[PDB]
Amino acid sequence: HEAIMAILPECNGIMITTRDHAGMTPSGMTFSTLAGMIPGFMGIGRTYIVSKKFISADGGIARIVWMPKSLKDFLHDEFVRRSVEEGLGEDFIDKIADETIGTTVDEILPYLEEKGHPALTMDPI
Amino acid sequence: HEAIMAILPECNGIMITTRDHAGMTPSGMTFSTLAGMIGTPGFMGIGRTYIVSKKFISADGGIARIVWMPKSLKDFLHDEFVRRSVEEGLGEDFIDKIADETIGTTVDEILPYLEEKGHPALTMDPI
Repeated sequence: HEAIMAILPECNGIMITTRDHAGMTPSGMTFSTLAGMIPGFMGIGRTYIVSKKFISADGGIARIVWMPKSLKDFLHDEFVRRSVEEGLGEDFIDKIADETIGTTVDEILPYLEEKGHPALTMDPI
Repeated sequence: HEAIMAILPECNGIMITTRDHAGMTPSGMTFSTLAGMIGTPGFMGIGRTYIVSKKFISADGGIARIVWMPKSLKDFLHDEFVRRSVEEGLGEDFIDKIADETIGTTVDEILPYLEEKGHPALTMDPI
């Protein structure tokens, strides 16, 4: 798998990481530890994130609270368009934390709270 | 439940936290968040004195798996826990090889401490 999603229940959202990102993630694990493990975790294609159908019952992209920065750049223009389609705004992608904000829940929560990230007040995940 | 255990795959070990401890834990969750979930695999609600029983997760290696607990749980269990350490071949000072919130509340913060101290979970078989 190219990418792995993990639920972050404290953020009411998900994180995603990729095979090329060697860094720690807010799940407490690297892509590699996540890959070894695979229930709240799922292997996916990178392009699945910007598909119409992406975790729709959970609110789709509005649930995403962290991705590596290189995943943001890869998806950038599609992701901005989808944000606009879903009513989230062109700048939703900057509401999503990444490794420049931090790699742990402790470090990203305040950012997410400060940016008003919609996951924080959506139905529980 | 008095306490919740959670697996920390990256440390090859478990953490435990308690009903009364408000802080973030290296699972990326607080106790209430953890409680809300197990009302899940890799999480288990337990009594605190289970930790010092003879059978404490024996197939997983018992107390040797624990890499993080809050300082207040260490104080509550201290004498019992030190005695069990000695019985398990881990030394009286095992308890100080375990991280707590003075060392960090995240995997990133505790890993180098556990590595510096030679915490045995890191070299045991996979959890």
